[PDB]
Amino acid sequence: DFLRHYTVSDPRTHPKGYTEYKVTAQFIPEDVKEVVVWKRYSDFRKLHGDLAYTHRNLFRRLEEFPEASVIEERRKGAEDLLRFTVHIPALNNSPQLKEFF
Amino acid sequence: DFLRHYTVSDPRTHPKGYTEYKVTAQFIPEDVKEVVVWKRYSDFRKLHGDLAYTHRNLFRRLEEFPEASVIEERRKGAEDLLRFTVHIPALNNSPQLKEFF
Repeated sequence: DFLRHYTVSDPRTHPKGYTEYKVTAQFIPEDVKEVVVWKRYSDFRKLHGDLAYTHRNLFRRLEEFPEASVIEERRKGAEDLLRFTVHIPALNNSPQLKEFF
Repeated sequence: DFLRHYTVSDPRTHPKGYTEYKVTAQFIPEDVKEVVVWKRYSDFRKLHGDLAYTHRNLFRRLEEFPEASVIEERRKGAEDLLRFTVHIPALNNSPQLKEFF
């Protein structure tokens, strides 16, 4: 099953216009099997939306007794988004995260 | 580890005054190892309080992207309280529940 790590880096400009981000999903001992894809911020928005709806899902019972440096911030944002899904079973085993890769 | 079931029954009046309830914790195949104790409604109130504080404990992060028949009702109430703790790891593995028996 390994352990999951994530790194979003290396922003490249596509000939069509939009910038692309390199997404690295590391499966780690100290030897790692890596899975690399390329995504744009729109896909990150979609994933964020799906996860955010998946997230904040709790409580169903009671108790009772009786200078285009914005791509850097986008990079770090997507990175935080991916890293936030590590220690939550609902997000880590989410089908949207698996279809994402 | 077995599977947990609970039955609160057989209300008896203690010579000192207070009524006592028979609490059966069943550890179940179809053959069950039983653990029986006797409790009063005060202990049930204490347990209920500890569990209720233990319960309703969620959310610590963000997301981001940019005719004294009242003893019957008391019996059923305590029974519901015990049965409610089965399918929750935080309540099932609670030390208050283990000290209770």
